[PDB]
Amino acid sequence: PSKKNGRSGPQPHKRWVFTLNNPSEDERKKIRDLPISLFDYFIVGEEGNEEGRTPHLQGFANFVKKQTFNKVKWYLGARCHIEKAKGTDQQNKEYCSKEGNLLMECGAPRSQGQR
Repeated sequence: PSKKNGRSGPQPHKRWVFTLNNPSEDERKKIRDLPISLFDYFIVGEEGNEEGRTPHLQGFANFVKKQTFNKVKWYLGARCHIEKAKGTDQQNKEYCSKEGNLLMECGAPRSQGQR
């Protein structure tokens, strides 16, 4: 299996989020047991405040380096849906905490800069 990568259309970034429905103890443990040094910022939150329904995983991780969607799947796995994050450090940190339940708290408050 050979694949070609470059800078066409979508490009790699230092910010990627992950979301999976009805997360298992194994999957949640894997991501929660991930290398903190690998991501300057790591924030995971659990969302499950509805009886009769299963829990859901929702968190954000800032890649210390530049990685692509397909590549990032090497850690976040294909099982869990990943997407590009947007906003400031508080926007991402608060967004994950919006669930009211924290699954993992590590890394530093990575914010954007441009002005």
